[PDB]
Amino acid sequence: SIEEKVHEFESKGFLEISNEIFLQEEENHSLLTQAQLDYYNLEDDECRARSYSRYIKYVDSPDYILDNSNDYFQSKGGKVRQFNSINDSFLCNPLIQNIVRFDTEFAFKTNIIDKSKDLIIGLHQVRYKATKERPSFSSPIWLHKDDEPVVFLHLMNLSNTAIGGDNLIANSPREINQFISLKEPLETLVFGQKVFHAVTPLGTECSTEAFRDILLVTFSYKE
Amino acid sequence: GEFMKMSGFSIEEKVHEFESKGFLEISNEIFLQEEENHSLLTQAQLDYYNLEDGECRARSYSRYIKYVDSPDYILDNSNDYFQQFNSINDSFLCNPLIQNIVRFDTEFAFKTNIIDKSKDLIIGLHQVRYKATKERPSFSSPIWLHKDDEPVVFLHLMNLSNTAIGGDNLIANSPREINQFISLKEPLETLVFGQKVFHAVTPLGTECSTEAFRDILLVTFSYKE
Amino acid sequence: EFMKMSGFSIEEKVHEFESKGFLEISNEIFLQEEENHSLLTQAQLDYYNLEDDACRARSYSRYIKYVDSPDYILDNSNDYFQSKERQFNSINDSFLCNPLIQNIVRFDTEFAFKTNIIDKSKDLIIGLHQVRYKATKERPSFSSPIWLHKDDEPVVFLHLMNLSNTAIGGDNLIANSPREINQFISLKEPLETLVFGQKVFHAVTPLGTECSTEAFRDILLVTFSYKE
Amino acid sequence: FSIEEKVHEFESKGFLEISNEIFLQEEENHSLLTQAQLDYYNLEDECRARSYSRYIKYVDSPDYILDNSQFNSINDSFLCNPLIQNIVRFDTEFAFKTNIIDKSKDLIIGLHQVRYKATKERPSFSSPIWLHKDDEPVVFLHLMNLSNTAIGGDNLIANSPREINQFISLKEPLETLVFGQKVFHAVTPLGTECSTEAFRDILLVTFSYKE
Ligand SMILES: [Fe+3]
Ligand SMILES: [Fe+3]
Ligand SMILES: [Fe+3]
Ligand SMILES: [Fe+3]
Ligand SMILES: [Hg+2]
Ligand SMILES: [Hg+2]
Ligand SMILES: [Hg+2]
Ligand SMILES: [Hg+2]
Ligand SMILES: [Hg+2]
Ligand SMILES: [Hg+2]
Ligand SMILES: [Hg+2]
Repeated sequence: SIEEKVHEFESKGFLEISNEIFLQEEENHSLLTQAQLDYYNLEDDECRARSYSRYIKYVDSPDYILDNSNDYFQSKGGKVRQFNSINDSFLCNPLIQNIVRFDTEFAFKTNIIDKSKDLIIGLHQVRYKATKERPSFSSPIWLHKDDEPVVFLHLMNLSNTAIGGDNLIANSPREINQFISLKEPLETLVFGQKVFHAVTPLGTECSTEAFRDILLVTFSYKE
Repeated sequence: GEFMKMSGFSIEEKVHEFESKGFLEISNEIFLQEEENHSLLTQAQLDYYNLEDGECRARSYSRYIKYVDSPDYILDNSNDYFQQFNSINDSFLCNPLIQNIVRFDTEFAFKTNIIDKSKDLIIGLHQVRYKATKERPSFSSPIWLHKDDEPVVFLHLMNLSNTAIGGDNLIANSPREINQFISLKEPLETLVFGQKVFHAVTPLGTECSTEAFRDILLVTFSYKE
Repeated sequence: EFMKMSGFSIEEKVHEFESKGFLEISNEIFLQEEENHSLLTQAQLDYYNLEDDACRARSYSRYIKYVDSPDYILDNSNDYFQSKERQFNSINDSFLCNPLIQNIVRFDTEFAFKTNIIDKSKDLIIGLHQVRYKATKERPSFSSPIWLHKDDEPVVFLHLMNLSNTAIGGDNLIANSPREINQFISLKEPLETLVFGQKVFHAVTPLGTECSTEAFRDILLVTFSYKE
Repeated sequence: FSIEEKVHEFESKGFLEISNEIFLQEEENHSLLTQAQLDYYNLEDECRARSYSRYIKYVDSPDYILDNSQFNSINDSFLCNPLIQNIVRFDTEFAFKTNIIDKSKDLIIGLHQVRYKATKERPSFSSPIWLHKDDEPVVFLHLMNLSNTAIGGDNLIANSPREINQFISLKEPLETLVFGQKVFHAVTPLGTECSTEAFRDILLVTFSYKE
């Protein structure tokens, strides 16, 4: 069903993917737990804590090469604003490796990404921290497009005290066309640049800290 | 000073916090002290199924004028307002709970430095029913952070479907930051806005196959001219 | 045109219900027309007309299906006898003729008749129970019996009609025996449906609210039992 | 604080709801709660997984001591946790201030670390399943963690087994419920409508007599 799903993404600019596809084997539930626990190890860089690492997919190679460099710049002392690398235990997790393969194989079946070019596969580990006096928000705060032509948003975990963090789709900034709320681990939303998207701020009306753990898998060309 | 015993009206205490912050959350406890307010609330809620309405929301508008002379509320026969919607039904405006909410809002407004008790005031009432569907989210106008034209605005939640998601309120000192996140969930929970801060309400959605609602009542205070 | 039959077969669904004793049904089968959304709103608003009991409010009406007649007639009598528990208000005519309600009843009847549980050689009572559970912070809403049980009728359809956002609880439990809970079902959106047989026990968790206003759970029961 | 009228209310009602604000007065407590919340993934197994550890308070002894005289024992890291020691200290101070706990007999302060695991095909339920009174005259229920996918797990208070009088839903970490034997209570089964496993992580602090 990848053909009709890929075609749907190309026509709409976005696609909802349910988490059941990554939850077929019973062992995946324990692998998910291990991936989820790594988000308590992310070090703080205010509203959110994140880690970044990237793979290189050379044109004819079936393999993924973890770049020793993790510099991120954005289309836009302390100029580079470099981030910590993703823990090895997270990248070696077979569930994480299987997710990126799905993301990579799906990306290659779009007309957006060509298989005759060197691709950078970006992995963004983000933990949004929300507090009663300090809600979490992104930059940009409203509707926007990501630098990378294809982006996968995978929910990893969501505190029961969290409010917000809903995803918006807009063909243009004058009106919202779709409202998607990720609730279960591994629910997935794929973004293209044909539409703007946004994430609603994360809040809590509780005395404890609310969190929203997400994994971004982006696809862009090298140099 | 600390707190009050039993009845904790503390309107002056509330006003000081409102002017100091630019916004204020008010509990529904003050509007639900009489046992018939629960049945009057039900009648007010049922009126939102009569709002008629681009299918994002259904609206009705009416306004009162409070002259400096006496402390009365005069139902204006114009109802003209540019961002012409239907007037609010007579059964809704004569509902004693709606009148008591309006009265509570007016005396709160007059105790601010913003509202001149020596100017003729327009008390606007906006009855809004946001409608949301799985293929159609509902959003406000303006869509994002903004300030309203009226110096003091009361937002009263009237009803919220259990299938509704979103519709959370944001408070921002500037358009680059979110400083406070308030999600009204119980009927008659109130938010008062000043112009010292920006606000917004996130879009309303549903992951369910049925239609979701968010029913609000806005009470605005502005000078006639 | 040439179209495909989707969802699941009613004979297949009946087989699962018979082996399991219970069956969860999605609201999609009752929401195939856009007018159904309008009919749902009218049905939902009727629950604000139910009178208070003398932990909840309810109305009852029933149809009779005689074995030797294709017709279904609205009984003028509405006496409901429940051992260890007189009169009940009848369901408003506008609710019973609401095309969405009629379609639910006809779906339930067609499902009940295709089970081996219902003996087609007896006169049937098709009972309709319109129930609004009301919960407040000082008085949660509980039923009688309060825990696991079997209903008097061999086949019962539970249709969720409405649930206030301030309500907590009201979850459905399935137990093969009173010693263990086997399944947990939470009816969330309207027209979500759960069908019970007498092969298993069931219960509904109490309804509560931590809010200062009244919380509601609007239910429709369609039961199938023998006239005599 | 008010540790006087609250004990009277608990003695009169048979149960009492305590907010988590008293356990989260410092910002260091938030980090300790996370450490205690992370220890529930180490619990070994089924409807639920649990660990048990207890302290002995001798009448002549001036303080309670960890007993080292059946499930696994609670990890030392969880017991070394100052926030966990503060909760137990608060529980003991409250329990001792009641007229239900006899100060002439040796007291057992029991700690039950329980993780309720619920899947779409297997709900999680307590034993006993329905209204009951616990063996111990005073029991403290502390919520430690609750998955966002979880449904149920609501607490019921009943004067008799035929009625529900109070309905309490613990939702945020360290919210607390105290049970006496003057009323019945129960916890509704734990379920999920989601494809993932849902958890309800709890800490019980019970006071019972040695003999
Ligand atoms: Fe983005
Ligand atoms: Fe506004
Ligand atoms: Fe029943
Ligand atoms: Fe117990
Ligand atoms: Hg920020
Ligand atoms: Hg690795
Ligand atoms: Hg809270
Ligand atoms: Hg719209
Ligand atoms: Hg839903
Ligand atoms: Hg509430
Ligand atoms: Hg779910």
